[PDB]
Amino acid sequence: ENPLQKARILVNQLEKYLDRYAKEYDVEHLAGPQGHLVMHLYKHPDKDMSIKDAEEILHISKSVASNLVKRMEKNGFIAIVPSKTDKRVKYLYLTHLGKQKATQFEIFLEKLHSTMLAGITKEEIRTTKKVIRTLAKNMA
Amino acid sequence: NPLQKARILVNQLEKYLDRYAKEYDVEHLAGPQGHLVMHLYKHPDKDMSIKDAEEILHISKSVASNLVKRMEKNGFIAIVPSKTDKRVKYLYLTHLGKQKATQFEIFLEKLHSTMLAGITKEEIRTTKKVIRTLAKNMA
DNA sequence: TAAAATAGTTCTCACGATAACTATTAAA
DNA sequence: TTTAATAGTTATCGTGAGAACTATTTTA
Repeated sequence: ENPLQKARILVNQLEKYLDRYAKEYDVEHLAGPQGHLVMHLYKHPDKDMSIKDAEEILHISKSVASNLVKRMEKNGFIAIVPSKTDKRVKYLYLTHLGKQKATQFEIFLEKLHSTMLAGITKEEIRTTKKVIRTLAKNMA
Repeated sequence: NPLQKARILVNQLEKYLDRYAKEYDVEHLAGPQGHLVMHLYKHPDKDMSIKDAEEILHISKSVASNLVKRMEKNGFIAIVPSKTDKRVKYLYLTHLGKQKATQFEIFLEKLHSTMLAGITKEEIRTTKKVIRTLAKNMA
C-alpha cells in the first residue's frame, strides 16, 4: 500500500464532511481554524489575544494568521482593535454573534465525538494516538 | 477540540514532507503531483484523461484541472487533446516526468522506512481499522 | 543611537471545495 | 433529434506555506 497518499485523501474527505455537517447545524465556517479561535476567545475572556497569539494556538504561519483573522472579521465573529500601549499590536475580541456561535459550536463538538467515535475503544484509541505521537516525533 | 489537533498534525506532516522532498530532488512531488506521476509510470499502457485523475486522487473537477496545469508547468507531463473524443485530453509523462517517478519511488521507500521505526504491525494494523471506522462513521 | 527582535500586511504559490459556464457525445 | 450526460475551464472561496516589505519597540 502507500502511506502518503491515503492519509491526505482520508483527511480531505473528513474535512469535507465536517464542513457539510457544520452548515446544517448552523455553525457554518467554524469547522476549522475559525471555530478553534472562537472557542479559545470564549474559554479565556480575560487574556488579550493578539494576531500573533493566534499563530501559536493554531500552529500556523504569519500570513495564515493574518488572513484567518480577516476572514473571521468578514464573517462577524470578531472585531480587531489596535492596541494603544503597543502601536504595532492588534487585539482580537469575540463579537456578540461570535459569543452566540461559540455556544452553538461547543454543542456541535459534543455531538461529533458522540457520533464519530462509535464502535471504537479508549484503548484502541489511546494506542493510535501513540502511533501518531511517534510518527510526529520521527520528524525532530 | 482534539479533532482540531488532527488537522494540525497533518499540517506539520504535510510541511515536513515538502522540506524532505525538495532536499532530496523530488520538489513538488510530495503531494498529488507525485501520486499522479507514479500512476502514469506504473501504468503506461492505459491512456489517462484529466477526469481519470479526479478518480485516482479523490479530488473535484476543478482541483484536478488545476493540478494537471501545475504539473505541465513543472515539466512532468504533456497534455494532448484526444482525436476521437474532442472533449477529452490525455496525460503523458515527459522525460523529466519518467526520471522523477524513479527518484520518487526511492524517496517513498526511504520515507516509509524512516517513519514507521519503533512501531509494530498490529499497532499499525489497528490504527487502520480505527481510521477505517471514523471514515465509515462519516458515511 | 545603531542594530535586532517583533507584529502585521501583501506577494506568489499549492492544494482543497462549489457553481456556472462551454463544448461535445450519447441516449431517449 | 431534442435532451442527458460527460469533459474541461474559470469564477470565488478556505486554508496552508515562504519571502519581502512597513512600522514600531527593544536591547546592546
